[PDB]
Amino acid sequence: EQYWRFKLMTEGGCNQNEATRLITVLKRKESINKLFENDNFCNRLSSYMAYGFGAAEEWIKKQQILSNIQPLTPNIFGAAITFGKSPVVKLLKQNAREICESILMDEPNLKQVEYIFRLLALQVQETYSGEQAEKLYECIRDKKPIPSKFEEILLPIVNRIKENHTEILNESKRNHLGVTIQLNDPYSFSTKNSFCIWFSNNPNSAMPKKIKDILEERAKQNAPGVTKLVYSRACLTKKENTNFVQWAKENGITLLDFDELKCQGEDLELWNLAQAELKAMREGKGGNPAAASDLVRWISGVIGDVPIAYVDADMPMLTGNKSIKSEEVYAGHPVLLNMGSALVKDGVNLPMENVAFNTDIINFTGECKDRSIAIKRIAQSLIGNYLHVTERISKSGNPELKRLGLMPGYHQLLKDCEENNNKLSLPMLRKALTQAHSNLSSYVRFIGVQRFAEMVGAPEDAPLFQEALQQGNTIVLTNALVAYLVHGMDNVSRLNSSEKENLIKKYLGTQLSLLYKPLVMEFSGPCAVTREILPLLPTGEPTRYIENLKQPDAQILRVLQTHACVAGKTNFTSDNIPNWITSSEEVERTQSLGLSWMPSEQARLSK
Ligand SMILES: O=c1ccn([C@@H]2O[C@H](COP(=O)(O)OP(=O)(O)O[C@H]3O[C@H](CO)[C@@H](O)[C@H](O)[C@H]3O)[C@@H](O)[C@H]2O)c(=O)[nH]1
Repeated sequence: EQYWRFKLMTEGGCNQNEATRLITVLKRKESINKLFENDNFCNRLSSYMAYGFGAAEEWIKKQQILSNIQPLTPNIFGAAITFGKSPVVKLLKQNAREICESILMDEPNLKQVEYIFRLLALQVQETYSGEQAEKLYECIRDKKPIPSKFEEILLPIVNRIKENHTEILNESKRNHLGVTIQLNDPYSFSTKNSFCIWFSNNPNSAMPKKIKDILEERAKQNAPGVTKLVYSRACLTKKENTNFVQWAKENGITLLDFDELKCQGEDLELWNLAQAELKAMREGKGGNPAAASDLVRWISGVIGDVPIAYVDADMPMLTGNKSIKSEEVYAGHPVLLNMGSALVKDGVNLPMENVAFNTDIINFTGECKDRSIAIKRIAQSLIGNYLHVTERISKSGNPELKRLGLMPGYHQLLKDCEENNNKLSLPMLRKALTQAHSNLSSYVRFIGVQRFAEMVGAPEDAPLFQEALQQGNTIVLTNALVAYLVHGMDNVSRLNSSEKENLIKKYLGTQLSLLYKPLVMEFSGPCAVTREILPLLPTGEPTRYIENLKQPDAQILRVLQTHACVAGKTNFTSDNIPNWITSSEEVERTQSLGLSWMPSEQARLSK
């Protein structure tokens, strides 16, 4: 969402408050971003904007479907893109072309020129301030010649843009998890050693047969390499543990009962947190076995000392002719996460590159000081999130956690804890939310009636729902919600109790899932790991995919792609995140999909 406001303020006639303002109302119809990839909403939105914000917000209201817009019938940047016959527009453009030729491997293409041109324009608009900048904006919009010494203010700017795309990132820009990403790939890895984790929520069945069949194949295919499986004795019955222990012995699987591990330092903090989840899972008090696996992943005694890849228990592999024959590979970092990128079109510019991180495959090198640094860096992040639950939720950039902070049920929960001198733990939060969503009244009481009003499509009935809530008029809540579900309340007068009740159970389950997911993933999972990696990213200008850079290792995304991820370093094949530089439409794998640790699928994993 970073890039939205820029466009609005640079092409859509917004300013600060209406630029934000728009988005706060532009999303009430997620995914603003289709609109922005064409500039046709922004052209129209600027025409309306010219007659005030109300004129624009009224047009988005009465509009049938957005992105369905077709033309009708001191903004130095933006003025620079409107009408480049102006002498200075022409001079930056030529420089862009020169820049491209000294930075690329082939004949620069339109979008590649547009990218470097807008880079010049925004830089020149940042180098100018005051009246002379007002002058320049007037000069470009009255198309007269380049002022004296404009080509000397422009040289340091051009040399910076050029240097940024030709000089290899220095080691300060390649610090990943406290370890420099080195371009000579000194760290060695195994394509055969692997471990996975499985904590069963069913004491009579240690692991599903389908997953068991997968590890049998993994252990068979990975020749004499280790195929380790981490589990918990305390989650099984004696009978089932003995069954499990023999199945692994019979299939060349190295079992590791993490309950017997004696740990020090962060290892012990992760171990205790993990046992706490499992104990809460066992006691039906909000624990999650995937959260357990997220933390156990990073325990040094669990990983082991020889190079080894973590993989999700159900991960498949390219065994066959087109696998990797060599047992050893190399990369530039001790801990390799799974990575990829999605390309977002940006009209006449180059598409933005959005990197994705995942922990479904983590390739570890052998024991060494560096791998220990990067591991400790992750374990500390995850342990911190568990120690400061409310603080992380409060600061979270996740949409569902922001809304959780505004919920009155959440505030009540906190009040209980602080008044009861208890700290809000993750399992407690998860448990509370689950109970809250077990019925519509508790649900509506937890989220504000305001919240319930906007979601159900009638913000003005918020006071009404409050009264129906206060006096047990739970009929209006049912119909208000069902009415928003099945379009209109004429149709809800054709449902009886049974069919209406089943509709509200589905809805409530879906709402609970939206919060649950991030209450595992943002604390111990891949989103929590992602948050620890983001500082390594620029934060200034977006990352565009440059295709023929003479020195590709000047862009941080190309350094990760080549030197610090598992791509091309394992036989395991994951589709949980896109491959590198995957097209936006190609990421439509998402259309053809509840995971095994979400409350529904975990409900059934035992029952
Ligand atoms: O009953 C269970 C269910 C899950 N798991 C663990 O959770 C992992 C992921 O299960 P999966 O069903 O594949 O869910 P995903 O959504 O694919 O999981 C993502 O989200 C999880 C929680 O953040 C992470 O731990 C995973 O690595 C990440 O791939 C498994 O491999 C196990 O290690 C258990 O241990 N017991």
